[PDB]
Amino acid sequence: LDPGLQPGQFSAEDAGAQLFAQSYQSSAEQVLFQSVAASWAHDTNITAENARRQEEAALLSQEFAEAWGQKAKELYEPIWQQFTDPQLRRIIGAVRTLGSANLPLAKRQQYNALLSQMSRIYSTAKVCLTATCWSLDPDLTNILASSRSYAMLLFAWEGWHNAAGIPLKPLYEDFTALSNEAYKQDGFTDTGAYWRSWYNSPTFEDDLEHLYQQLEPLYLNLHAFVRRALHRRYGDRYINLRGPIPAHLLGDMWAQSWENIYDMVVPFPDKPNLDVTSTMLQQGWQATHMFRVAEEFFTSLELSPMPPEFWEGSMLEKPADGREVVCHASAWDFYNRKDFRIKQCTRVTMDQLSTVHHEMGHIQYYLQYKDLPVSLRRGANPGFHEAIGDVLALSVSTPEHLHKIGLLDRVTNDTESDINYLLKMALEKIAFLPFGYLVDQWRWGVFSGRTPPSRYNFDWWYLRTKYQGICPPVTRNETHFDAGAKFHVPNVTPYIRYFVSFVLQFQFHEALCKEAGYEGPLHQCDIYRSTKAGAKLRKVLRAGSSRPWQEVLKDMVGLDALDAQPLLKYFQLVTQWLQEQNQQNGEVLGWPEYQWHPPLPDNYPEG
Ligand SMILES: *[C@@H]1O[C@H](CO[C@@H]2O[C@@H](C)[C@@H](O)[C@@H](O)[C@@H]2O)[C@@H](O[C@@H]2O[C@H](CO)[C@@H](O[C@@H]3O[C@H](CO)[C@@H](O)[C@H](O)[C@@H]3O)[C@H](O)[C@H]2NC(C)=O)[C@H](O)[C@H]1NC(C)=O
Ligand SMILES: *[C@@H]1O[C@H](CO)[C@@H](O[C@@H]2O[C@H](CO)[C@@H](O)[C@H](O)[C@H]2NC(C)=O)[C@H](O)[C@H]1NC(C)=O
Ligand SMILES: *[C@@H]1O[C@H](CO[C@@H]2O[C@@H](C)[C@@H](O)[C@@H](O)[C@@H]2O)[C@@H](O)[C@H](O)[C@H]1NC(C)=O
Ligand SMILES: [Cl-]
Ligand SMILES: [Zn+2]
Repeated sequence: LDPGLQPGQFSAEDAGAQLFAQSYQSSAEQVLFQSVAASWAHDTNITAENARRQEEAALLSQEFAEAWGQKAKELYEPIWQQFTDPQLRRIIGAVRTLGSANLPLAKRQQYNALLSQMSRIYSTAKVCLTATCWSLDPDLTNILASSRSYAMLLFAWEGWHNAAGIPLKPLYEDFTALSNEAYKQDGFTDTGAYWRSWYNSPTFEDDLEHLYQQLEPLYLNLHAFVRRALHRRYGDRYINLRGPIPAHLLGDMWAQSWENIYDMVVPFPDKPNLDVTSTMLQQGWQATHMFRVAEEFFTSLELSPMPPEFWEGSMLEKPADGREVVCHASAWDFYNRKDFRIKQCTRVTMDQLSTVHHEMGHIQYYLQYKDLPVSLRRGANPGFHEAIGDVLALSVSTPEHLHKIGLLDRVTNDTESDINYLLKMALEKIAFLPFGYLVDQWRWGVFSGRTPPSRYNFDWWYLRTKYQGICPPVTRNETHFDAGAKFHVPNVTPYIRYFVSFVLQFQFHEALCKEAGYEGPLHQCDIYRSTKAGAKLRKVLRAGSSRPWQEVLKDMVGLDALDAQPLLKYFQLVTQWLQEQNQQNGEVLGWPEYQWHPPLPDNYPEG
């Protein structure tokens, strides 16, 4: 480690800690910067040489983290939590958790290579037929969204899960062991315990479970209604009205968001078409327009535009020069207070317009907290960070807002139109809840050792069936590693943040709508051009992780905890309607034929 980046001496106390943090701050931006830059260079241009560079950057960050980490424990370990500066306790607390820097050098290098190899396998996996092969984004994504051929959907789903998952398994095993080894030396029972610790809530798992109990009935009713809609198309051979839904028929590779099957489930087809995808295509929207339209929503609230550096640096379309890139949409803080970028393989659809807003929310958080100490440039918790963009997208998706921006010609305010909208939103927001909840239940079990490698897939499918009421459309065994075919697993990104976000965003939406002086039904609120709403959101964004999330939440919404009531209020009309409709249709809620799997198509896969 360069002498300029090494820690000096400091008194064994608060006053020494404060100069220690400022000295860290000075060195850390360079170290954070070089790490992020090397990761950017790799993820926008996946090559062996860019991986080597990213690994060397990662070693340097570990060197840095070890030096500054061990210094913190030399001086403070027996006394550190009693500092009177709460921001400084947070800075120190982060600094003294070494993580992968606890590993001896040989194991660090092993750990870094595993992350690099897992990333490459996920983002370069292909399904081949012929010499021609399909990538996840856009080819397989488009098949899952637009094919209504059972066999074609099956080919794409099976191909992807087999291509990505199978080779990932042995690496994921080794990564899990090393990660646990690392975090155990910080005093955590396992890596999952460290990940949950970010919410600073001793009742976190019980609180999540209590939220899910309130939300599950909404999901079961949506599920049953959608299952009926699918049965009407695919027939009795491939849909069991008392069984789990085949996991490939819901519009999405992970069955995590169901908005692509909206045309099959829309209650009142004769009302205005609320999926504006076909209008975006007819009007010739491109990625550029989508990012500018999203930006202009943020500036309408008197939040910040995207700086020149964002526009010059960002990757907003998949490269047409054939390069391998990480297509999974992401938002980048380079930790130099100037460079902020999005990397998205943007496609021209309504849900991608929502995703643009999501990623731009991350960026806005970065812009607003850029002058805080680098350890406090985080969301109040990770769920806050995931919620910001989704909150704006809630306003954007309203038929009134879509009309304002030229995407929906007809205006209507009737009960049928409200049901259509709320159903469309339920396919996006309610359908996700079980998946948002289950992914880290799986991963927490892997980290704790409750789920060894011998049960990776068995336990994944247990949770997929238990929560989502889906089944794999072909047989799986423990050679398959279906968890690994979801980005966040091989890319080691925690998932419970998204469950938290999906509840939180309705709390935020309710609070901002009220601050805006809106007095109508919550699901028709649009905060566009509300400078008052913008000011309230800005307070949250400027806090970063400087204060406990419970206090930030309380200032924003009047409550110091996650609460499902705003979400339930938003959806109330369609919750009631789906319940009535399922009862009238004689549906079974749930999937009591839990063992059921669909048969193979007659000629699969030669067709
Ligand atoms: C779509 O239509 C709804 C329903 O409007 C109501 O019912 C219709 C059939 C007609 O009879 C309307 O005349 C009637 O308002 C609109 O929702 C309603 O919005 C109004 C105006 O913001 C709300 O009234 C306010 O209520 C608060 C107290 O909650 C008062 O302090 C205010 O002074 C004001 O009177 C009304 O509560 C609300 N009703 C419901 C059931 O939510 C909605 O605004 C409209 N949407 C659009 C986009 O036009
Ligand atoms: C993709 O990454 C490779 C490196 O792995 C880049 O190729 C290098 O380009 C730089 C100029 O920026 C030269 O100094 C090197 O001689 C090149 N190395 C090799 C091995 O060819 C390439 O420029 C990157 N592509 C893009 C579009 O940025
Ligand atoms: C796991 O499954 C692998 C391939 O899938 C199988 O092939 C299709 C045609 C059906 O037979 C389906 O039921 C199977 O899933 C096998 O190559 C492999 O032997 C199995 N793995 C182990 C460890 O036994
Ligand atoms: Cl998280
Ligand atoms: Zn995100």
